[PDB]
Amino acid sequence: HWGYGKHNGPEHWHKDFPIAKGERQSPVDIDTHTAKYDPSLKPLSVSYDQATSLRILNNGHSFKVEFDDSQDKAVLKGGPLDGTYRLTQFHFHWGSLDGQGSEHTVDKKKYAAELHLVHWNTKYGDAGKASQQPDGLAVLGIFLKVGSAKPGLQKVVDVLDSIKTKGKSADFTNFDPRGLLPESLDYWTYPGSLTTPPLNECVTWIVLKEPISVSSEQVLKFRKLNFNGEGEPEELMVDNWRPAQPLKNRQIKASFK
Ligand SMILES: NS(=O)(=O)c1c(F)c(F)cc(F)c1NC1CCCCCCC1
Ligand SMILES: [Zn+2]
Repeated sequence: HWGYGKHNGPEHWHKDFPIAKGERQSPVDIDTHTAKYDPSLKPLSVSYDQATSLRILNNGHSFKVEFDDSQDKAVLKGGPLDGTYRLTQFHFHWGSLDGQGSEHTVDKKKYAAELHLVHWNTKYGDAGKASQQPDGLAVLGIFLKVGSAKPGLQKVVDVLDSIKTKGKSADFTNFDPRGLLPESLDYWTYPGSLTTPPLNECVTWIVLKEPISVSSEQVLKFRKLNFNGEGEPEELMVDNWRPAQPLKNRQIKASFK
């Protein structure tokens, strides 16, 4: 099936998902100097105080933390967004070395990892339905650079040994996603897509300017995960990122300057 390898990775996806060569594909290189400040962007509101994490799982492509999105908790609103978007999961993409791993790039810079907090437009009632619509999802993307540790990430890192292989999961309650946010909410925004199959062009990307710092020990724990299931041939879960795609006719806006 699809994956991140030589024979099934990003260059191959368009065969099963022709939208791979579409007009709004993600990620992209963000040129910080041609990003257009947009005064009509409203203040960005990240309201995570009532977030309810449920479970963490290894799906064979990454790991994800699932939230209870059945109520009006953990919402993103404002910025470029119309209406209210509810948090449903977060996940990461990372590299086999610190010099790569992010999907978005900033003036060509690759970060060691990228965090995606995935929200769905409450007009659509759930995340699956939302993903079929052009305005269906908003993804808050945060870069991870290697340096000092992120204490708020440690709960995640410390359970990863329990979900090493595809199809493992564990209960994962009371994880506070506020602990993964940098100080600044300055951001870039552009219209795009899922970065994995089916590559739907349903995402309003919101990419924060300020990375978070994580430690080498934290990122090393990501790299001990496996794409395979237990009892199958070992393949380390590393380099699960799609490279930058053409911007085409789109404009990237900035919330600042
Ligand atoms: N990359 S993304 O663009 O934020 C994203 C979404 F917005 C989403 F709605 C659903 C998605 F599957 C993804 N990508 C995967 C990426 C990693 C392997 C599997 C874990 C789930 C997330
Ligand atoms: Zn992602």
